[PDB]
Amino acid sequence: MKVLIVESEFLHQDTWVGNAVERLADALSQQNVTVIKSTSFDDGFAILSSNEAIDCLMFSYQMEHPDEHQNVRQLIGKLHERQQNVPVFLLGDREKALAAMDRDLLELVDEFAWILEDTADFIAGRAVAAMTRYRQQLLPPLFSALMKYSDIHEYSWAAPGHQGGVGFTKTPAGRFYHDYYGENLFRTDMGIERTSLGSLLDHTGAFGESEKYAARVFGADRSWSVVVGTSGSNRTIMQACMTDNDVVVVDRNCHKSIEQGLMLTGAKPVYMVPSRNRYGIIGPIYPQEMQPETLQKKISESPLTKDKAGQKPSYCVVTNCTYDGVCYNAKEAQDLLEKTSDRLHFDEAWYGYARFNPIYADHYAMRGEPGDHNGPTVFATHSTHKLLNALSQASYIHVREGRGAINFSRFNQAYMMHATTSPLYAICASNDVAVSMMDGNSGLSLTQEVIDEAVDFRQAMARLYKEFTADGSWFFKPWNKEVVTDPQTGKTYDFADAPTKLLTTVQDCWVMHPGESWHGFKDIPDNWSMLDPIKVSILAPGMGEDGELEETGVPAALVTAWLGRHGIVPTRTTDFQIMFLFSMGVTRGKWGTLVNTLCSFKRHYDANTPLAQVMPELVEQYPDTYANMGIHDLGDTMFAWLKENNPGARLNEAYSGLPVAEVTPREAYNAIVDNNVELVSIENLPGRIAANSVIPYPPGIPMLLSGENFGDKNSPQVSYLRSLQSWDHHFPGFEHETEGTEIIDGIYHVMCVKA
Amino acid sequence: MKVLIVESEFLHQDTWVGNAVERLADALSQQNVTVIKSTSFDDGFAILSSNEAIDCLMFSYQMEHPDEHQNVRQLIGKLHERQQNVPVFLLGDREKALAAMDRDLLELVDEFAWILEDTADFIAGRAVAAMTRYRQQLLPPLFSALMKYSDIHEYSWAAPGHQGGVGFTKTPAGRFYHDYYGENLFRTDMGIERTSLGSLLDHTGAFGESEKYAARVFGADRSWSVVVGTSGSNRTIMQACMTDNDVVVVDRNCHKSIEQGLMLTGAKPVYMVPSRNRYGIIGPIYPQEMQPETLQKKISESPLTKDKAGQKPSYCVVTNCTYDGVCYNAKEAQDLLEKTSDRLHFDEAWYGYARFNPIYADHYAMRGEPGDHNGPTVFATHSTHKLLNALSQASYIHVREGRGAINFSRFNQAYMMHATTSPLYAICASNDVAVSMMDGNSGLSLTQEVIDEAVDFRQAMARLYKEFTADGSWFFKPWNKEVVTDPQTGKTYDFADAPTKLLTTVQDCWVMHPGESWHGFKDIPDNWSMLDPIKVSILAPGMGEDGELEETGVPAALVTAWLGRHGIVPTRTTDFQIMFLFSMGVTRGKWGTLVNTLCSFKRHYDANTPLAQVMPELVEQYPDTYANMGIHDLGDTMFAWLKENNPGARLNEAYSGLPVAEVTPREAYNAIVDNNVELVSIENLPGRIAANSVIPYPPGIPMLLSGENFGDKNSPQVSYLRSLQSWDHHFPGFEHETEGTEIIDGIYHVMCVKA
Amino acid sequence: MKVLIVESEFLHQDTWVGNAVERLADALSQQNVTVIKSTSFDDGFAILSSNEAIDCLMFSYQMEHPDEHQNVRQLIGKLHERQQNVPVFLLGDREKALAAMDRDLLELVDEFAWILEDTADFIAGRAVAAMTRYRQQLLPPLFSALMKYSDIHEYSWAAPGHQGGVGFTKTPAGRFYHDYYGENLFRTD
Amino acid sequence: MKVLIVESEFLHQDTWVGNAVERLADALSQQNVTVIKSTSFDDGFAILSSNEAIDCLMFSYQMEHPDEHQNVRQLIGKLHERQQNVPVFLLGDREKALAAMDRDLLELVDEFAWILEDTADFIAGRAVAAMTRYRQQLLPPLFSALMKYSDIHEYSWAAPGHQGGVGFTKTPAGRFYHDYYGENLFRTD
Ligand SMILES: *Cc1c(COP(=O)(O)O)cnc(C)c1O
Ligand SMILES: *Cc1c(COP(=O)(O)O)cnc(C)c1O
Repeated sequence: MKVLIVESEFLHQDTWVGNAVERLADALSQQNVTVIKSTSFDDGFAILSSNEAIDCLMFSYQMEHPDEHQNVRQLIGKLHERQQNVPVFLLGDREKALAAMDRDLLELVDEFAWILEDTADFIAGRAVAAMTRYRQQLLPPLFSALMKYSDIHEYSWAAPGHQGGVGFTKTPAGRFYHDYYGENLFRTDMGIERTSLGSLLDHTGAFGESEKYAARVFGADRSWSVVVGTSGSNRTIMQACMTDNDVVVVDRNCHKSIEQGLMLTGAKPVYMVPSRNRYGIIGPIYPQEMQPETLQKKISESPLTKDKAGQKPSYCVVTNCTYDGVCYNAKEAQDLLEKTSDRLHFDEAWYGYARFNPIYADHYAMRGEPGDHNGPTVFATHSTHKLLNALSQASYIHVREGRGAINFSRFNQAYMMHATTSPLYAICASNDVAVSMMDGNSGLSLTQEVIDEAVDFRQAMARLYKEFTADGSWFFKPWNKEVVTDPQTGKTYDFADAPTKLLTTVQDCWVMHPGESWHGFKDIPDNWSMLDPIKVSILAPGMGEDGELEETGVPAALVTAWLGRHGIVPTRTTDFQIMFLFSMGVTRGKWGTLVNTLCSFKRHYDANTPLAQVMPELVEQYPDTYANMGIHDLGDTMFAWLKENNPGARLNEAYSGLPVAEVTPREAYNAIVDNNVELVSIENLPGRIAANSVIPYPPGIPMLLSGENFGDKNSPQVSYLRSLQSWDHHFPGFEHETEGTEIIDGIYHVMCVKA
Repeated sequence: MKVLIVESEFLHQDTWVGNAVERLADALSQQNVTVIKSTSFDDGFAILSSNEAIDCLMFSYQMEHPDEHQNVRQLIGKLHERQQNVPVFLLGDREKALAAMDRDLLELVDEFAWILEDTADFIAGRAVAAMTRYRQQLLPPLFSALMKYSDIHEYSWAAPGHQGGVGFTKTPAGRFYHDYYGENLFRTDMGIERTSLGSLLDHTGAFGESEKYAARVFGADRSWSVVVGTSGSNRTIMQACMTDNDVVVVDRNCHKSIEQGLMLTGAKPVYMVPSRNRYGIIGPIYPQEMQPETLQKKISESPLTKDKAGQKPSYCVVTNCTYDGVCYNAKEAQDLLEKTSDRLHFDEAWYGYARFNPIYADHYAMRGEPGDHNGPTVFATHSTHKLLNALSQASYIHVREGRGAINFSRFNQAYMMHATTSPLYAICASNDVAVSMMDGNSGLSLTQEVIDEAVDFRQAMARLYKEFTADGSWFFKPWNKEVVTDPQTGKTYDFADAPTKLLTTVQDCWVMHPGESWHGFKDIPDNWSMLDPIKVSILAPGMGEDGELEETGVPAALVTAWLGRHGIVPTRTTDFQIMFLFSMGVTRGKWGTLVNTLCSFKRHYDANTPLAQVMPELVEQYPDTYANMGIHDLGDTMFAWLKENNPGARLNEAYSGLPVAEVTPREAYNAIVDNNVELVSIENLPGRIAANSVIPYPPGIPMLLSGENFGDKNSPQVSYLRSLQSWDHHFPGFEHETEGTEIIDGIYHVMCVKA
Repeated sequence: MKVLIVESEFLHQDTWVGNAVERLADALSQQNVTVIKSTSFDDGFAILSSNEAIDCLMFSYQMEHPDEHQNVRQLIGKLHERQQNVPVFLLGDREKALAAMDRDLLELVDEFAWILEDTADFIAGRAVAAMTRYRQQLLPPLFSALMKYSDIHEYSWAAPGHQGGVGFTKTPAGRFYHDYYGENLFRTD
Repeated sequence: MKVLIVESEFLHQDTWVGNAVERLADALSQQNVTVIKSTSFDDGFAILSSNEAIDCLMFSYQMEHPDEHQNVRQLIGKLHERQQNVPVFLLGDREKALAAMDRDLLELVDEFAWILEDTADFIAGRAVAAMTRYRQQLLPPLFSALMKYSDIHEYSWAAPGHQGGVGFTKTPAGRFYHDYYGENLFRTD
């Protein structure tokens, strides 16, 4: 038990107050309470801004000057952001406190202690009971149950065989490994223990309680806890939603696990094509692609769906937000899509936090409270380890029940289908805690901080870009709205000059309006998508606002390599874009290290520092290519290549018309099983059918899926692979990653169904 | 760093040796080495029989008396059981040690230190160097890489969002959680870090190195580390092996994950029927059920496979060992089954340790050294968390490549289909450590200890049974051979009287020989199956050797409940059988607690203690049923029920002939997706196609799989459910579990396909 | 939690036995268990004839001499006169103990620890478990229930007015009175 | 690892700044970092004029008075004369530091810590990480490699015969000589 005691600076002159507080702190030590003593409200505010966990706040209070009243409000306000239920003791004057007694006081203060008129032991006893009560309600229901149960549980005569870790201790390596992870991970790793705890696969007991909690917090009718990631989540939903008799509508921006659902169900796919901009960033699917008549036509025209014309699609999937933080107006999206399908699945894997900050209002599935069952059935999936706080593999299926709803009995057969009979309860616990953190005041507080940090980073870089540009020198710039408007005044600000409170709280600062050139999504309708403040792309010069390469530029590839030599690995990297991921796990000011490294890159680029000094692992690993070359020399050679080969346009061509779907993904998968596939060299790809998906980076969405034909000898899909290969060949050490290829002696191969 | 120094008691009279060793110990302390000082070989033996991890052993050695020579061999032999590579320093006499110089001496001793002729610092220095060498080779490849890499890794700008656990610390619940688990779990929870570690899904870098190590240790051509249990391992293998064009042969004793594979692939199944015994325990599939013409016939006559007569099945699976510890002679099983199928899948989920003890020789898939590809392709699956040492969800697919082998490019598409793109590296790390523990001497030592403990518990029980029997009183008895043979003599023993070294090392003692009535598997051929010593079933009295209930009996359900009140949970409980799982995690002598609790049961049973005293929770909850009864009263009532209802006969009838397969399990699963299913009450079950599998406990194997008909009015399956249901109604608190049922107001229901 | 460990004098010549028991006593102390060490059966007898309440008896046992077999019977018999359900640990030799295995041995011994073949921590953990189970069953049902309920009970807005003794503390006489009788009297009232 | 922390005399009135810096000091100690605490720029200037090697400099900064701006330029300029790549942490005010953000600020400051809004452990971890990176680039190529290699090196079976100095210790005169010059001279031979 930790108590924070703030002595008000407005009473230091009344020394007897200090004496009385010391007597109380003494009484608290005697009962084994850890006592933190603060001598000003400001010291207290700062302690409460740290991650210091306390069980009780006590404070003294003169109650005369207006500045103190405010200090009190601020203090208890700060406490209650992330420590919402902590009990507050006023160590006050009876007369003054009772004169001031009203709803506002009681909102602030939970317990009253007349410091100059009571016994220290009495107050301390009351403080211990309050702290006990607080601690008893602190932990979420699954984590709490697992913990309690493991204190009584007999680890013998059942699996797991290690028996709360004892197995590992039996060899030195096992023992070292055991002590490195500590016992509690092993103690809470118990097998199915029902009447005690319940079952994950049955959704009973404390596992059930945890799922109900999750639903209340995330605004779903029902939530399913998953230990196989959003991979297992997506496989589950799709198993439950479609058979090989069904037509389905699939976002071309879909995860591998969406394709896996196709392969596992045998369903008949039609694809919604997303936009893109000059940076190779994938934008939203436009409203036009979601119109019921657009969908009807795709179905009628497609070789996979023709013979099922006019059949109602059983499932529809959209990825929201995208990898680069394009967030759809899901409320608008639902309206169009539900005119086609009764089952809507928004794959929100990177986006579980959205509900808990007003800035995302309307741009996610679980808006407001659930309960209105008139409308379609909606699934949202979260990888809670992505941008909530949880262990890898932790995941949720969130469900709003509507038309075409699927009851527990039916859906749980799909759940079990993709589950394990022996789940690791450490994962489930982290999933339970993930929810706790978003519950009440803290959900807002945690999300606001990520937004705040990302914005400070964004403004800093806008400011620096502006500064450098006035000296006729180049710099990186953030990818976000350039000119912003305060909606109360009518006042306009460039991004750098904007009040940060406007940027961090007003949605309109992020909305992609038509006519704004920054987003680069040509003819996007208004009020359709926004940019997530926390997905911060940074743009190296080289791409012009018209969508053509400039006379000079700085290739991100070289910047990403420089960054890496400092541990820093951006999540994504195009030709000029570099995306940095801000989360609830980031600490304040940490972005300052990004700036420092981008500045040091700039200083070396301009000095043209020999690669032997700045990138020695590159130079000694490829002596011939990079000897006698500086960093600017390499930027230059890399930019020449971009100019000569126009990969951006190659890209766009490869993504404009979908390749012809010859067979379904399942059918194409089955070719593998039938040993009826072979590795085809790049130059032989035209006319061959992909045995697996092909996902180039960039744009990091599928170019082909399994079962699609590469096309004729004029194939843009094959030619885009040609350019990636060429870049790889010309700049060793800077190779692209393409999912679904095999490189043989530097030559690209894809697995294809036999002739 | 830890040194054990054993001062030979044959030199205590030479007090200068003591002085010289103490000068060494001091010098070691100055180099920050922890020194454990032992003053006899016996003390040293004891220390080395604990889980104490030492980095160096040093000992003095008079080298005159045969007893000391023996003590030395015993000491070093003991060290090297579980601490095989620990350096051994002889603190010796130069002249005597060098006169003794031969290969036997150099096998015992790594380093020679002339303790009365050297400087203590020089010896300390060489000891520190040796200990460093030992510690640098100690850890398996992946755990080591993860550990090293987390020390330098940048947790920012990368998912997972918590960044080495930092995110959790920001709310008080989340901090409690973080600190309960400790930071290292979170610090090794990194996302794909490609050039540093490699990838699980790509099988590269440290991950691939770990799999090659696992394959070497486990005798495979190749291993696949899995983070989704054997559930996921199984789905992978089947996904790789079959389409809806294939016939497949399936052990009717199959895990839910096998059915899942059938439902995911759409393949056409035919079943091999396992034997069974008077106790309700499932036995092995007899060789006749695996004969080429037997299977060819099964196919010919099956509704699901009729029109695919004379197709080679593309896969065949057998569960080995069974839940209760029945192990197949996999050598002979393979010989038969390879005549039908080129792919053999042995599901060894409960059986990962078998290769590392001679007692199991020939009764597991990965026998001797891999290399010969003139044979079938064989898969073995291990749930490494089950009876190896590993966190839940950790699993391996071990493969021997033969005819019909699936290469890497093909198999890995099946791998990913069932994977997650975000694996918890904690799980992987424990899978790497499970391998380490089984590598070399320690594999033998660990598995031998489990066998030794289980045999001690068995022998104690056999003795007690014999003693109580001789006294005209009843007792529990172990389910194992009655009479045993020393094959080196021909001498004969009661299990109870047999030398334990015979029972713990000689396989013939566990073999189920034709005619032997202990096992109960009528007309089983010789050299076909054995019992695993470590799966200990205890048998309560009541079932006669002729397979008919006796005149009295103690129902096991009563015993299981009494064990609950002491926090002992058997993994399996039938009518008269109680199974206790022994593993590498159990500590020595722990079985004694089982004997104490079973004894106290007997004591209360014979005294007919009021249920109010000994089962108060039960009396509290159903006061009307268990009012004014003793424990013996209730056992009598339960036994009367068994006599009247004869559940064993119903079990046997329900398992004699397979239910008719109307549709494949996939086709049936699809009926759920179409909303074409309903909850059907017990009496309306005849005529109905089951939409999910039904697994009653006992015998704990599917009575029906998805798509099978319950049968006509006479249906034995339905009558079996009836008596399960009847038991429950008669004995509230002792309810059976049945997977795939729903119980509504006490009436069993099963989801079936609509008529 | 309190353990009495009795080292058989029939084994003082085997110094490694005392070494292994020392590591066990150390491991128990690390778990906040009070350890009483006794170096002979007679000493153990005398301790057990005092009003000394213990939660576990551990003893070593050569199992060779009839005089020792008798000492063991006498020691555990004494334990169980007034401390009937105190769990008993044989810190034993595996082979000799398992050879002697029968109903008489089991009335003497609840738990087996192969003192020369096991990790001290493992044995210590099993003793703590057994001692916890012992203490949970120790107290008769009303006293036990009063004790438990007082630890979670709200002494306010309820008679008696003294409220777990607080009322008495308000004058020096009442306060002297309160401290003299102690809080538990007032708290169970 | 040695950190110098300069507490600007311009903030001594804001006593809460001092409290927060103390929490950071203690967090740094707990990570076994040596903390030199300086309570004025002038004291800071002097320490940096001595031959004191530090792996990180942290300072507070009110950012109002022209005298302080100069103090900061002078302290950091001094640091970087002879300790050029020492990481500098500003223990600063977010609003003010970020209103002042520009190339000039970035030449002075490598790392930003909002001292009144952050956890002491998060800042200490970031400091340790920066000091680790500094030490790894600190030494020149050959002395670095010699130093590293001598640690893993087998002195035996080749020349010099002294084998990292052990030879010298075998007579009293040689051992005197050996301990006089210390072992590293011989180990790098
Ligand atoms: C990562 C991701 C998934 C898969 O989640 P895992 O938790 O990695 O299995 C599914 N959909 C999207 C959009 C993702 O980004
Ligand atoms: C438990 C088990 C499985 C499934 O393994 P999990 O690790 O629980 O996914 C598969 N087959 C058998 C025989 C099993 O016992």
